[PDB]
Amino acid sequence: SGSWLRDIWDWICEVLSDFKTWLKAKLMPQL
Repeated sequence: SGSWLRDIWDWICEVLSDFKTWLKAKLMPQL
């Protein structure tokens, strides 16, 4: 109950943002 699982996710969500920027910046092997 409350936001115990949401609070811990908020911090993990920010750490995942930079990880996506590294993968989104590259990608497109041929296209």
